[PDB]
Amino acid sequence: LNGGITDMLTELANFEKNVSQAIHKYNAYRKAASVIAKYPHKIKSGAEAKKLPGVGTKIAEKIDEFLATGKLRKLEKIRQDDTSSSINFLTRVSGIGPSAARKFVDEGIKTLEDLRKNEDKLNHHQRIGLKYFGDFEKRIPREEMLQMQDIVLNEVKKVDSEYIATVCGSFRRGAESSGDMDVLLTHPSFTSKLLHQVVEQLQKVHFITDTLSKGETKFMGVCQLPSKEYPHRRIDIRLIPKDQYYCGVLYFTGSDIFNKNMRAHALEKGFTINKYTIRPLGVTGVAGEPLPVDSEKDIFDYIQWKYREPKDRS
DNA sequence: CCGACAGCGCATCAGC
DNA sequence: GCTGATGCGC
DNA sequence: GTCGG
Ligand SMILES: [Cl-]
Ligand code: NA
Ligand code: NA
Repeated sequence: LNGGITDMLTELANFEKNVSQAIHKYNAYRKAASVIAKYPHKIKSGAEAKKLPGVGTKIAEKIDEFLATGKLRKLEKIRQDDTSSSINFLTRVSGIGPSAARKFVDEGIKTLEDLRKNEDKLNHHQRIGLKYFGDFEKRIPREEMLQMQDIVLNEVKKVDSEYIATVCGSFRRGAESSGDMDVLLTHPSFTSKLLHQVVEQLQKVHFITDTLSKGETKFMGVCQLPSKEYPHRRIDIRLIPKDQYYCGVLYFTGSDIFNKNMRAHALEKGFTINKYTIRPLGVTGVAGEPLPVDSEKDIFDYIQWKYREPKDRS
């Protein structure tokens, strides 16, 4: 219906984020692109789109130019600009943000090949990002996600049967494909080397292949199913305290729209929902001590809601 | 008119 | 050497 | 860039 418009807005969004370094303009374009994508009519004018929440004067004007000419002069110029397009492209490498991309392009390093012959200028993360550039941009079919879950749940329980691990994100919502694997981890001995032992076992059975970052609570790395040959995949593992675990599962399961609606409804019922804890608000707005949570349902019961299945959380 | 627009873990830099 | 800021991803 | 106090 409006794919030409949403691609335009998405392309504008990236350039604001990657080149202009205007993160708020980036989100504004994405928000507009998103609301337009859910609009069930073929937009005929900018004024029509202006009615939608997140679409203001400037975007309405851009849509008018797009509907009348089939293009955007501003975009056409940006696409042909060597500096801007190179900066924009380099940010696709995990570990290279707008700042690093700008530095590289300043030094004549503009392509994937330029990065390869300039390894000395790349940090550890960026080298991993360069190494698996293609693989990281691939989606992960649910069948592989299931096999990945099998390995993670098996090895985690092997380290200690008292661990609790949940694969969250879109996979838990029942998506047929995922961008990465997000694992939440907890243990009864952890409340408000547990993570290391789990990471160590997973790289012992050669599931985890690389490490982007690793601390006491958060691991970010690369993994691969055993074998053609499966592409390397992004995997994160978070160690969360037991009393904050199910607030974490709720949050990291999503979706974003669902979390917003649930947080808003929580306010009207007199509660505030964090990624960590759920707390009651006093008459003056003073938040009290965190409420005891032992499951996802408890959060819904606190704010008088029927437990929503992850499958229905859009 | 003009401030909010999420916030945090980890890696690594800038200053001392 | 340490502390705080910055970049990055999410 | 858009919304809203
Ligand atoms: Cl809190
Ligand atoms: Na609007
Ligand atoms: Na990047």
